[PDB]
Amino acid sequence: MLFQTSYTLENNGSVICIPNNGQCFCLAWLKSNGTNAEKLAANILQWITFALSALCLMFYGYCGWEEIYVATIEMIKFIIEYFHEFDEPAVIYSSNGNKTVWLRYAEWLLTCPVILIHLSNLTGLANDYNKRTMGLLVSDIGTIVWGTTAALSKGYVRVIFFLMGLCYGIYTFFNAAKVYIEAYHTVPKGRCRQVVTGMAWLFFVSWGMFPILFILGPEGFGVLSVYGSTVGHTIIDLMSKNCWGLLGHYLRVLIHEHILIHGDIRKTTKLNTEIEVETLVEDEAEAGAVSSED
Amino acid sequence: MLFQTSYTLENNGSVICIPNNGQCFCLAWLKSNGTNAEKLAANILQWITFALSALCLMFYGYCGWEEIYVATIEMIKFIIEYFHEFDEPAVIYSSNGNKTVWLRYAEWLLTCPVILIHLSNLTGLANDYNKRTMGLLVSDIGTIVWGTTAALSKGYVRVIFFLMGLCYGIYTFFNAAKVYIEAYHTVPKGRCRQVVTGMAWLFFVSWGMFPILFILGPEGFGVLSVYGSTVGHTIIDLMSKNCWGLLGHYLRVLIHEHILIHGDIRKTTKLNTEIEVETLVEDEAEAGAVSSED
Ligand SMILES: CCCCCCCC/C=C/CCCCCCCC(=O)OC[C@H](O)CO
Ligand SMILES: CCCCCCCC/C=C/CCCCCCCC(=O)OC[C@H](O)CO
Ligand SMILES: *C/C=C(C)/C=C/C=C(C)/C=C/C1=C(C)CCCC1(C)C
Ligand SMILES: *C/C=C(C)/C=C/C=C(C)/C=C/C1=C(C)CCCC1(C)C
Repeated sequence: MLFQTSYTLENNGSVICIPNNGQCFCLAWLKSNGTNAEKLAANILQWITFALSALCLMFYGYCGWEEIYVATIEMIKFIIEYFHEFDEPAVIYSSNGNKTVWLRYAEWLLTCPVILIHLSNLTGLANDYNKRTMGLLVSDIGTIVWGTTAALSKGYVRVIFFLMGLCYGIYTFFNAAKVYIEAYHTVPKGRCRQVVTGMAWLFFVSWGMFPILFILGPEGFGVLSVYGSTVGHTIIDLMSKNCWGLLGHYLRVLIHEHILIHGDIRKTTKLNTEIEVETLVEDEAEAGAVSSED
Repeated sequence: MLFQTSYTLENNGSVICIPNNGQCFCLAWLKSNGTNAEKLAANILQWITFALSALCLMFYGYCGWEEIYVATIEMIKFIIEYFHEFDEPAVIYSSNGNKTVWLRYAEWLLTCPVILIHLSNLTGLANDYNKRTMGLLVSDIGTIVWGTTAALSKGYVRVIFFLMGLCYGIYTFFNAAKVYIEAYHTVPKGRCRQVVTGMAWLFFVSWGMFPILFILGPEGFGVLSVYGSTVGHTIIDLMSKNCWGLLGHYLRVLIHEHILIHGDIRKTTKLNTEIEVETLVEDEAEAGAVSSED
């Protein structure tokens, strides 16, 4: 540690004395991060993630910028974890006694908006983004900022900022859901609709797990230890980023093959909220005005 | 303060003893935030900003969501400053001795992307955003994340993260410049082109001042004190947000009046990098294919 770890209790445990060496001191910081079993598990999941993220980068290496940016950051993340995981400021040890994993929240700020940009162009064919895309990004940034602030805070201050994060988060989840519904009815009828369905399940489950891990972790009720929280977070990271990004590359190849073999043939379908989506079709026998009541 | 402020030096200044009351302690945290003159100046500029931001909200209150979101956050910001400016986590007092103004960086994360979204639709007429818009947002988020990490860090770690912020920042500034060039040649020939020119000056000067205030502040070489840094930051905040947002509302009204009186009549002008922009014109005697060599 690069904070003070050696001290003496004096006067029946009522006074703590430390070397006057300029280092900060706090008992709360010295609480254990967890068991050796938790530590072993965390280093394994990290290695798996560093390696798999590096494989994904090379694999994608065989437009497309979103999968690479996230996979690059994940890799960079491990080297910092690997060398300085518990060094400030990968973990912030603050005057109120909290341990805040800035690396995680910073990583979310780097990667989550890019995932949402990817989500807004699942097929990869669009060159533009609507107004709703922008709201998705702004709501998600706020979620992380409130969540980070909550983690840095204590008591009632933590609770309030968490709840604003929850309000921002619901708005994010709701609009993400809207995007996936449009995407499902946009992509061709076969395999493309299977992949999109898989991504929705992956997305809502993995992203939905995050507020739960927060509540359980040191940032909340301290059920999970620091290592415990790391293991959980790396799991849902693999889901939310690596696996989801894999599917996204796969989905985009499938969309590309469809347009190469069949061309870009569109049919307008309307979904009655009442939304309209231009579905990709396979042959020119369809170019009509189809609908679908929900 | 809610950290330890009372201590005794023992053994010829080599041992510090504190009450064992659970509070964290560090000498670095107790350095003064600055002179009383600096404090007075900071409270004045904050009040000016709280009031003026509230005026802007009501004033805009007489599409348009970007001016309100930023002005709302600025207002909320002051109430937190007003009650808990130097309470954790508005300022983070970390184990490495740094004081990091999380409120500022968090505020930047909330407001700067929205300013850039505004910038990407200065006229307010567009319903879509290109790929380049998305890069603008992603580069800017990275800047803040690296800058925040640099502020939280020390020594060579601070320097590296600052430089990545600088690389991200240049990419942001460059693309912002691209947007303003397109915007200038898009808006009508008269007053609209004056306002856009004003915004470019405001934008690059106020945003450009931020890395400079960083280098001078406690986050860098400690030339400026904490209060000193606050005063500077509130000034360029008024420029980057309040004044710029004012012009943006004004610019959008002017664009709206043009389309109401004259309708939406466009002419394609091409700018030889070679870029094409559809300029708004006043009468149907222009609908041609004009160009302009740079
Ligand atoms: C994400 C979109 C779908 C929403 C589903 C969300 C997942 C579960 C959240 C649940 C209830 C909120 C719980 C609020 C309590 C949190 C307060 C806290 O963290 O505890 C602080 C306290 O000071 C320490 O003792
Ligand atoms: C923003 C786009 C246009 C670019 C214009 C930028 C404005 C000026 C930046 C300049 C040089 C960079 C200076 C790099 C030195 C910073 C390192 C530092 O902060 O000092 C840490 C040290 O450890 C404490 O003693
Ligand atoms: C790669 C990392 C990802 C996809 C992280 C996602 C994180 C979230 C969806 C976090 C959500 C939260 C809330 C819904 C409420 C406030 C607490 C948070 C930040 C954990
Ligand atoms: C309302 C707040 C605004 C507009 C803040 C803008 C901040 C910046 C443009 C900061 C830029 C930085 C760099 C260019 C390099 C790294 C250090 C920063 C974060 C100060």
